[PDB]
Amino acid sequence: SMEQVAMELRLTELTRLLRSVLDQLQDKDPARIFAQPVSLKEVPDYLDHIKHPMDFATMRKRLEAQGYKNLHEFEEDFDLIIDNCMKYNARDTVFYRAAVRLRDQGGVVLRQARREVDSIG
Repeated sequence: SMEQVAMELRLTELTRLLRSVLDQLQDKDPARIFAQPVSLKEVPDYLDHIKHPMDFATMRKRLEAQGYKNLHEFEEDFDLIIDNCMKYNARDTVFYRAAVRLRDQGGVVLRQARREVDSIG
């Protein structure tokens, strides 16, 4: 149906916007602390601590399968990256401080992305 096609064009346009949001978010992580999943080989207890691991590469895989239906979903995943790190790591660590900085800087990007998703529909 043409209705299905038009919904598909909307998903694709969201996907394009979310890809640019994602690159912008990731540039706020120049150390690449959140680039890849936490290794179970190197933190074998990780899943006893964190129930829903997230990282930028896993978000990117989801994105390219057009697996985000709206911005809320994408923000949930971004928030998990931050929130996992701030629980697993202590305040005085490079990991925790990198999360704080990503959150603060990413907040600006998301503030305007929410306007762009509303605005362009």
